This record gives sequence, structure tokens and C-alpha cells, in this order.
Amino acid sequence: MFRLEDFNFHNKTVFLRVDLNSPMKDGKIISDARFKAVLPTIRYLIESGAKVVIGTHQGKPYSEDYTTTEEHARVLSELLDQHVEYIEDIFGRYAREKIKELKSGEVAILENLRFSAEEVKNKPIEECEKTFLVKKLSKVIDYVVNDAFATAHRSQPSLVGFARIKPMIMGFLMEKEIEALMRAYYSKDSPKIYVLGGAKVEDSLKVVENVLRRERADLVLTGGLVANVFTLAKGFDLGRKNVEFMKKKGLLDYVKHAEEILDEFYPYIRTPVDFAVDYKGERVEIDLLSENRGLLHQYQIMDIGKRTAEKYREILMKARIIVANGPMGVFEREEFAIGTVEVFKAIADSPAFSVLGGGHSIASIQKYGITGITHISTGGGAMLSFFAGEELPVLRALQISYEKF
Amino acid sequence: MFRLEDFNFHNKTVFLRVDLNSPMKDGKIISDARFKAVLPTIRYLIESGAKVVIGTHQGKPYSEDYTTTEEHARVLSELLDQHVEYIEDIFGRYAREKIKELKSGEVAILENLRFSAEEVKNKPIEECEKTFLVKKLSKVIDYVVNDAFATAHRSQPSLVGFARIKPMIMGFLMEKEIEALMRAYYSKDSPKIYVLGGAKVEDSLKVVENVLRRERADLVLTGGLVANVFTLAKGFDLGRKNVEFMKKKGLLDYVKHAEEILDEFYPYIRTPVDFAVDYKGERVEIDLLSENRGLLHQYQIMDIGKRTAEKYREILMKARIIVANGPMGVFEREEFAIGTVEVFKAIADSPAFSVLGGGHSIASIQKYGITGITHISTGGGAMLSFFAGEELPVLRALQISYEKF
Ligand SMILES: [Cl-]
Ligand SMILES: [Cl-]
Repeated sequence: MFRLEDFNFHNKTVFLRVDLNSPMKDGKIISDARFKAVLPTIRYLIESGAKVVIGTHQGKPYSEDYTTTEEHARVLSELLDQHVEYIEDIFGRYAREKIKELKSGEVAILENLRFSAEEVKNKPIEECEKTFLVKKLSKVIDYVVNDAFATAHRSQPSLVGFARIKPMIMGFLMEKEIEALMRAYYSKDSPKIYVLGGAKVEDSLKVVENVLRRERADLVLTGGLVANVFTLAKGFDLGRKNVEFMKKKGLLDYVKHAEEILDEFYPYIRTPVDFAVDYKGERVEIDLLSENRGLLHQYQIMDIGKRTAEKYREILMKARIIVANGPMGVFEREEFAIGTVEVFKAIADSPAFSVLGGGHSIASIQKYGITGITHISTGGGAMLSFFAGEELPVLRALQISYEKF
Repeated sequence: MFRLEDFNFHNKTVFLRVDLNSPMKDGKIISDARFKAVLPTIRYLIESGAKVVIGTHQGKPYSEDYTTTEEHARVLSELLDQHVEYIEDIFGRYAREKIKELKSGEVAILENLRFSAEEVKNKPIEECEKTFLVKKLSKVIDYVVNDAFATAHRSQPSLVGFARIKPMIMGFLMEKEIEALMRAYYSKDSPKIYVLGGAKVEDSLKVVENVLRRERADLVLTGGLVANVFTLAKGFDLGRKNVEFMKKKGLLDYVKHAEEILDEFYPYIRTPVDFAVDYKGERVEIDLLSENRGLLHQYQIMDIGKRTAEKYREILMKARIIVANGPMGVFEREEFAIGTVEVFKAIADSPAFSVLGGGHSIASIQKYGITGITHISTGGGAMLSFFAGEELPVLRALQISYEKF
């Protein structure tokens, strides 16, 4: 796989595909983490004298966080202290001309790539390379630098389509994401502890089964909805309020799979011994075995309890390898972030080689200044696909582009 | 619903949404029938001194007939004799500026609307009006003239999204289409004869069931795959190559539905009494009352027979209302077009109020010059939807727009 050092970018037009798809509120970006994660690659191309054309998606059609890339352009302008021109087009006449007018060291960003109908579809490289998006942009670019690890599990045209048409190179972020995850995945050491939270139940279950069956994990700790589903699968009654919540998310269509995984690896999976509910706005912790458990029928679980975090810490502090994804509870709400903060701090204090991902789901981490984690991935869905043992389309394309040029 | 005369388009900017989605061969237009169908509307707008911005889709993403609208610009230029400019954008910066620069009486065409990720989705008007396509285009246009009858059954942003934002008006084609079809459908006169051919079995069966159950048709004649399905459902076998061909496109999944319809309206459904088959490229007509009927277990049917045509026209001549859709056989093949050519002429001669539709499926009719048919619709799926008694999103949007402005 090509690396940034293998090419001379002076006066070369570079299509830099990154993932600046950021969490938003009222259409405003609420976390610039993904922007900071790509500054090194961007700075390298600028200093290298390349003409940088940035491309990113934001949300998906009809979604609340589906916006133009105008704000991304300003955010980028500020972090780089260099004007980043917002080109309101993707691959049409205007975009091509604006791209041609770029001088060495200058940077611009195209419109939300997902404004394009071809871009939103996941298709084989053979189909992506024939898209109008790829064919028309290919006429004005020399190389493609892909730093979009967070979208590495998608097979969309801007991501894999240029592979056989232009040399597609890994950015610095992509290279460090792959190196860290591969390192954790293939460790020969142990304990290898996995911590799965968040609401991506189906995908988290694919991870659980893969790492346990292939022995990449010695133990799996659970939080968030992942924990709720496994806890129900064990036989505990989480209450109507909570059962309906899971049901309303189709998450019950996975309780089945959860039970089957429990039947096969019961002793290698840990679930909360206590939870926190939203009792009239206040944080109230109940014990799964205590009587107050009745509270679960009317009040919703929002976080794991003090004793679970405590137990998880003990285990994590003795791990050699830690792979974590997603929050332990409703991380965005201060009163229900404790569980996540404690588990993440345990990961950070642990001497283990640690990797923590979650994408937008763990964006709130930027408020707790947690240090010590070896690698905080920009990936959420992408990370889950990787630890599930699924080939990432972007990585395959990178390999195909390398073997070709 | 508004009409072109309810407004003064002098120096007004009008977004003329038409359906110029044309049949193609290797990316080039092989039929301009849909272009001619909208000329009357374009001429009028020009004469009114309006700033005409044409919008059309072509194919769908990743399809073989998905192309830019640049050739459409040429074709349109010739037919109008007035050079139409191809604007390579939809609603972006370049698009808005090009539109602004239009003089009264000038015509331009935007890029294939389905290059837009928002445009390809069928969504409620409430969501369509909040799209970037509608929001951004609404700032540079005064009126929307919708002549896209062929796309009337779709609820995509360009078609229904402007409804509440700008007065949407029926062009001359949309109006002519709605009335002609509304006439036949509600006609209290008789005999009302329907002729259903083509390969859209599911959609055709919905029409049969609706018009017979709602007594809008006194008799139904069948051709193409629709005839096979019904004939086969009557218990008359059609060989192995054919039967397998049925399974090929899963047409045998509708035989059951065809049977239910037969068990309820058997006397009102006419199937062919003789077909024609292909043999290395040789038309061979067979009769159900005749002897030799074998190749069927290794070869495929491609048209009805002479006897069926005679009978069909015999009936068609006694009709007061005729609604036909699709070909009788493989219309694109010179040899296997006889059945179709014959039936269409019968419809033309009949003194009944006739309506023929099919869209791309009957494009070959441009090589036989058949006059007499009262109304040759540009619609195919749109026509079938209408006669199935389904509500057309574009008509409902045209009304909503009316009872607003
Ligand atoms: Cl996605
Ligand atoms: Cl369609």
C-alpha cells in the first residue's frame, strides 16, 4: 500500500478523501475531532506543494445532519490558519475549473460528496470506477490520498472508485489506524479484553462471536444497549420501559443471536450487575438483584452502575490488550456519563496496549481530558467491521491500487 | 390544477420538469418521441418570453442508460431550432448563476436530475420541500411547469417538492394526458376494451383486477408476457424453454394471481389462440388448434399469431373506449413485431376513443407510422399505475399546489 513518502506532490493535484462527517446539532458541527485527525496529512500535502482538493460526506440524504460542506470549509480554514475554499459542486464544470485554478500549497473542499446519487451507493470497484463522479474528477486530479478510515467499511465511488485509475495512497491517519487495530487484533499476549457498548447491537454481536470464536479476545465486557440486550438474553427482566425501548429499535431481533452467543461463550461475557435509571431527571442506581429493580419497569436505563464500572476497572487494569467501542450509557448527558468516564479512565490507566473507537457515539470524550489510551480511533462502524473480521473495502482498494501502479 | 394560461410568464424564470428519459443504445438516444411530446409546451413558454430551465432525469444511477443531459440538449436544440444550452449542474453555484443569466425566451437544460442523491428517493412532499435541490432552486425560479406525465407516479423532489413553494402548473402534455386518460377510465359508455401487453406482469395484473372489479372494462385482450401468464394460468401449457423463461424473470410468481382473476372474471379475459416462435432467427407461427407445437421445450415465444390479431381487431372495432398498453411481442425485432403492428392498427381504425401507452416498451412504433389512435401516451408505468386506480403523486401535488396559490 502506497504511503505519502512514495510520491512527489509538488504541483500535483491531489484528491484527498477524508471523513469529516461530524456529529451536529441544529446543523452546526459539535466536534472537530475528525478534522484534527487529518491535519498531519493535510499539512504534509500543503508543505509538499500539492494542490489539495478535499472531499468528504456529511450525513446521508434526508438526515438531520445532512448539510453542505461550507462550515467544514471554515472549520478547516481555522485549524490550518489557511483559507480553504468551499467549492459548491462535486464533479461538474464549476468544480473542475475551480480545481484547475488551484496553485501549489492551496487547499479547497468540494460539496458534500453524498449530494451525488452515485456516491451514496455501495458498489463493486468495477462499477464505482465507471461513475460520472470518478470519470470526471479523474480528468483533473493526479493522485488520490485516502485518510477516511471511519468510512473504510463502505464501498462508495469516492472511496474505492479511483483505485485502478489513479494511484490511491494512504494518508497518515489511515496508516496509524490500520497499524494500531492490526496490532491489537493479532496480539499473542493476554488478557485481551474487549469492551462493547453503544447501540450498534447487531454489529457488536458479530464482533463478540468473531473475537471469541477465533480467540482474539479472552473476555468481553458490555455496556450501553449491547449490555441491555445481553442482560435480557441471560434471563433478567429489564422492565417494560426498557424492553419496549429495545423493541422500538428492533434490537429484540438480535436477542436471539445474543442468547446463542451466551450459550456458547457464557463464561467469557460480562454484563452489568447494576444500572442507573433516569428517575425524574435524577440519576438513580438500582441493583439487578436488589429490590429497587422494580424501578426498571417505569424508568429507563441510562448508564451502568458504580459497581459494574468498578468491576470492569479491575479487569481492564490487568489486561495486556484492550479493544473498546462505544459508550457505557447516555454519554452526552452529564449525569449519565459517569459509567463511560470511569471505564475509559480505567482503559487509560491500564498498562495495556489500548484502542478505543466509537465515532460519533463517543464524541463527548472531548470534555473529560482522558489521557493514556494508546490509540483512539476515529472509527465507529468501521472499527466494528474490522474486529468482526470483515474485509474493509477501502483497504482492499488501497491494496489493488498499489499492486496496479 | 393550474393551466399555462392561468399565468403570465413574461420575463419569468420557469423550471420546466419534463420526462425526457429516453430509450438508449450504447449511451445514445434512439428515440426522440418524448422530446416532441413537450415541444408545444416549450414553444408557448418561449412565446411568453419566459426564462425556461428544463429539468429531466435519464435512467438511474449505475444503469446503462444513465448519462448526462448533454445529448438531450442537442436533440432539443434541433427540434426547437433554437440552441439549448447544457448547464452541467443542477442546483449548485454554477447552476444558479447560469439560470440567472437567462434572457426572456431562452431555453437551457440542467444536468440529469438523478445525479442528485435527493432526487432519486420517493419521499412525502413534506420531506421533498426541505431538500437542498428544492431549497436552492426555489431562490432562482418563479414558476414550475410539470409536463412529466411519464414520471407522474413518482414522488421525487423535482416532481412534487416545489408544490407548496411555487405554483406548479400543468404543461400542455400533462394536461392532455390527464384528460385523455381520465376520459377512458370514467367513461360510462361501452364496450370498453382493454389491451394489455408487455413484460410488466405484476403491474398489468393490478390493472386487470381493478378495471374488471370496478367494471371500467367490458373485456380484456392480452399479449406479450402478460398473455403467456394468463394463457398458462388457463391451464394451457407453453413448453419448457418458455416456462423456464417465465421463472427466469419470476413471472411464474404471478400465475397464482392470474388464476384468482380468472376464477372471478374468466369470461372477460381473452388470451391468444395462436403464437409465433423464434428459431435461430426465424419467425414460426403456431396455432393452439393446430398440430405441431414442440420447439417450445427448447425455444422461446416472441409474438402473438395472425388469428389472434384478426379476432382482437374484430373486437376492437366494436369498442367505444379502448385502453392499450405495451407490445404484443418482441417489438424491437422486425420479424416479431407483426402482432404488435397489427393490433395497434386495429385500435387506430376503431371509431372508439382510444388510448395507447407503454413508454419505452413501444418505442419501435416510430417505424410504422400509425394514425387514428386518439391519444398516444408518453407514459408506461405511469399509465399502468393510473388504470390500476392508484393515486399519482404528481397529480396530487398539482392539486395541493393549486389549493395553495
Ligand atoms: Cl454510512
Ligand atoms: Cl423510475
